[PDB]
Amino acid sequence: GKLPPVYPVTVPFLGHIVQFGKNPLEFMQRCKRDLKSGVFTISIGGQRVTIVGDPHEHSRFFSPRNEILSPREVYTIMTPVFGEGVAYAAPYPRMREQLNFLAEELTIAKFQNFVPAIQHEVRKFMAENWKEDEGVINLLEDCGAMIINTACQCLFGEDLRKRLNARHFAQLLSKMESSLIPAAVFMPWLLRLPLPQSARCREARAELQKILGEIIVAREKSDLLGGLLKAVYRDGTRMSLHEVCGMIVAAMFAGQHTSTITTSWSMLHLMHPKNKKWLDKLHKEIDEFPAQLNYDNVMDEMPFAERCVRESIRRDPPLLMVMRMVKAEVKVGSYVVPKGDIIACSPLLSHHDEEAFPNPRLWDPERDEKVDGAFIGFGAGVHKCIGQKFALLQVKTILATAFREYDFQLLRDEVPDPDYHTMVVGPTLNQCLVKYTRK
Amino acid sequence: GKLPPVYPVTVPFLGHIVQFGKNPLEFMQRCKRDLKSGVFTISIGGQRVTIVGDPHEHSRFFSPRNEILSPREVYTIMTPVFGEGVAYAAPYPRMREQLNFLAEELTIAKFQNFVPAIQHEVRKFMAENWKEDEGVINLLEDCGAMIINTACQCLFGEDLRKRLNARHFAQLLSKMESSLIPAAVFMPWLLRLPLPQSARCREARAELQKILGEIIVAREKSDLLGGLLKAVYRDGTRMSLHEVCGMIVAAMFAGQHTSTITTSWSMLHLMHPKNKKWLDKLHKEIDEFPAQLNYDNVMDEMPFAERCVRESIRRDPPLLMVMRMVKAEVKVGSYVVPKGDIIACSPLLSHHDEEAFPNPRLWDPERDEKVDGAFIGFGAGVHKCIGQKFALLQVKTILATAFREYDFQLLRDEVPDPDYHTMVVGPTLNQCLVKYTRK
Ligand SMILES: Cc1ccc(Cl)cc1N1CCN(c2ccc(C(=O)N[C@H](Cc3c[nH]c4ccccc34)C(=O)Nc3ccncc3)c(F)c2)CC1
Ligand SMILES: Cc1ccc(Cl)cc1N1CCN(c2ccc(C(=O)N[C@H](Cc3c[nH]c4ccccc34)C(=O)Nc3ccncc3)c(F)c2)CC1
Ligand code: HEM
Ligand code: HEM
Repeated sequence: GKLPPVYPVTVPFLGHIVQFGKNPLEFMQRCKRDLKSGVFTISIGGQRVTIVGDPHEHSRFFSPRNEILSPREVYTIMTPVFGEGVAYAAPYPRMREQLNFLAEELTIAKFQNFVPAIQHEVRKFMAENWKEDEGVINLLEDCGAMIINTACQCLFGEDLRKRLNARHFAQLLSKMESSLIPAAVFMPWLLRLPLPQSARCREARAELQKILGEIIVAREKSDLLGGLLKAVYRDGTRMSLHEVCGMIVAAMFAGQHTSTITTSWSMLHLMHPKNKKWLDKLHKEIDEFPAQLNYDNVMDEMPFAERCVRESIRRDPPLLMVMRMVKAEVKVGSYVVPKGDIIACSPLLSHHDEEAFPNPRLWDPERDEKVDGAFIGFGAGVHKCIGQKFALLQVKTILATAFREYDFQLLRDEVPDPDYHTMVVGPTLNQCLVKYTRK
Repeated sequence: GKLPPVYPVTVPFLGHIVQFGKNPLEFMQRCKRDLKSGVFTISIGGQRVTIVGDPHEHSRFFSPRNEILSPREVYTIMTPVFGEGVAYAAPYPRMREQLNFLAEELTIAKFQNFVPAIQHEVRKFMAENWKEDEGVINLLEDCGAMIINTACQCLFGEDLRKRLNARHFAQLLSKMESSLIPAAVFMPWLLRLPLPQSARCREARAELQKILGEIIVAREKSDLLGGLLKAVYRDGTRMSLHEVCGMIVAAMFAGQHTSTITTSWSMLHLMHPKNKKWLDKLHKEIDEFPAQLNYDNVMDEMPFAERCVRESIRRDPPLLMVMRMVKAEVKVGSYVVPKGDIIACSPLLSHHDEEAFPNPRLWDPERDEKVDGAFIGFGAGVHKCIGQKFALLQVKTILATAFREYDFQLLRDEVPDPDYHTMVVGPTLNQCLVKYTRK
């Protein structure tokens, strides 16, 4: 029945956000140490944020359903991006069905042809941008382009890509991102006020929706769009085109940076001299494969590539925190978290806990969690990442294709520092220069 | 450049509405006479209402497009009934397309099978409610039920009627009507405020929309619904189900009372002793026909029934006024009507003008307008009634079927007085008792 200890209220407005941008790990470790507790509370903009910082308590955070811990209220910022009535802006039961419908479309049973479609786009991109025997590139910009290109080949039909290509898509998604006020998570009063950038992203989304309508009419005269319009709710009705447009935008938005960042970190580690052992170990795994790879190879026959990916996400999780609004009080350890808190779990913090991942700064693909449930890079339980399998697939295929055909050398002594200022954390951009060399 | 004369401002709030409910014709005639002008203005709730009361000026009222005289703003009351984004609540160009799409569905080319489907429902209703050799009924209640029953057979598919029958439909439409504040036409400030009855009609419409969704999914696994979902806008997109649900509700709403009232008046006149000449004349026309009538009979071979219907609408038009918001000043006669007026034309007033219809109180199906364009019972120009042909069809078929098989006697000396208190004016309810006699 104890309230968690409270790191007492600071004066600068949203001042803890500045600390989360500079040294989030060290900050949350200091709170843990100095309050002598794995569960503690900070105040951000008058909003109590209770951080669950002990991996043994993960199940208490990820288990409860929306009737008790709800993410809807924390992601009010995305409502102009995905649309009213879509995903988290929808009532709990319609929301639940919508997410499941998108998940049905990203199950491993749907990746027939994805590996080739991906390998083809990767090969295309390397042909168009990495022409020389040798050259310098920014790995992070380049993986980004590969991720959106590959996503579009796998997911969109030939007629859709003709009308709206991957470069126009990345732009829309990048423009929408830039309209967000990530700190408004702690300023719900602000989101009740008219914002002009909200209307602009609504107008942009309307134009995309008009394009998807024109295509459906044309088709009516199997890809992601076509799959979602086949969906039937339990009440026997279909998703509206509005709702479908919305879920497509959520799909793409989610993956743009996280998968980019994950591909990039994984490559940055593999190419580093200090990790020649793992690179040789990856080559022993993938040199076995035919040129034109297949679903079976990447999915079923790449366990060690998967580890390299996992540990990159372990060491440098792209989403630093996972958050809910407590709609009814919840037990955590010896504490009770009261109604109205934001309750948060931190993959960064739990991935750097010395008990769960001894020597946490060391990238080591052959480690395993010493605390069961501690790895939460793709979340857990009810709200577990539904794109995990696609993202792994994309990223593994890109790793194999790229490393089979080129070597890479980082143009700096140590692996990039993560840059924590951004919504999705990745390696610092101007530290990602890389020399490539065709084999 | 003259402003029309202004009937100067009265004090009781919305007090002229009370006069429009008791003696609208006499009131507008007094304004015309006493201001010595066919074009004059009254003030209702601070809103200037400029009435165009000379049939020679009809073209100046009905010709201009929405960029100049707009009905959207006057029918803000219907937005909870038909939905946001639907009909008049839609932007002028989408609105224009929507109305046309409904009109495409009610062209004479679509009435294959309508005459039988109608005659079958009429025969059914007479079998179930007029069983005796002789009995008493309220004609107005009974035509009402026939109009909605027939409409549903003609317009809805077998699978739709199974799931939502004509009695549940009439109820929904009657509940929605009863949520309206017809005087809020002159109280636009009121419609900007939350009204609880607005939410209730939105909830009821959602339930209808869910039903139409369930059916489309079932079908996907030719009637009005099916026709509208085939529609393609100029930009190559489809109407949403929301929009389609809305237009169906507008379709049905429009016809419930107007067609009922028109059938009822026409019968009330025909059955009256004073009009035996016209009844015999109708019989000479329809006794020629086979029992199971057809499209060709009613459409192509009933000119005199049509006249009887027209003159009933001439004498007692169901919609007393037609209205627009002046969005840019317009010339009318020697006057100019300024931006921001409601400009109105009155079928009642123009149908009772002695120059246009000499001896206007006399029902006489063999008269013709002495002023070209004076008959406006179904409007004119751009906003001409798009259900006119269906309504005539329904009403003619009901007249033939009913009069071939029964005689009728009104249980009172004179034809009913119209009751002007209602939104759609018809004959006074408790004056419509009628004795029927099977032939
Ligand atoms: C500073 C701080 C201190 C303490 C605490 Cl408890 C919290 C904070 N932050 C709260 C605000 N932050 C962020 C950071 C990143 C995001 C973010 O990129 N979202 C997008 C859009 C999105 C939000 N939901 C979703 C659910 C499904 C799909 C997309 C979204 C995103 O692609 N997500 C993402 C991607 C992939 N699979 C899951 C989620 C943010 F919405 C707030 C960081 C700091
Ligand atoms: C007292 C007064 C004095 C002076 C002046 Cl200028 C005006 C007024 N009135 C203004 C308010 N009144 C009314 C009377 C009746 C209606 C009415 O039943 N509408 C329904 C719903 C509706 C409105 N638009 C439509 C357009 C298309 C389809 C439906 C609607 C109606 O089925 N329509 C109707 C039926 C058939 N085909 C055309 C219109 C009203 F909406 C206000 C009368 C007095
Ligand atoms: C490396 C790539 C990705 C990472 C690291 C990642 C990480 C996560 C995490 C941590 C969560 C849990 C958040 C929480 O509990 O609040 C999550 C949820 C989610 N992710 Fe991702 N994600 C990735 C890619 C994707 C992709 C490609 C999609 C594409 C659709 C996606 C869609 C989602 C959705 C919908 C959820 C929420 C499910 C729900 O709330 O029911 N993610 N992701
Ligand atoms: C006796 C039956 C009917 C009468 C007397 C009648 C009368 C009228 C009148 C006078 C107008 C013109 C209003 C104006 O200019 O503002 C009109 C318009 C209209 N009526 Fe009717 N109507 C009847 C039946 C129907 C039916 C069955 C429908 C079914 C859909 C319908 C739909 C409409 C529509 C949509 C318009 C407006 C068109 C536009 O604004 O573009 N009406 N009607």
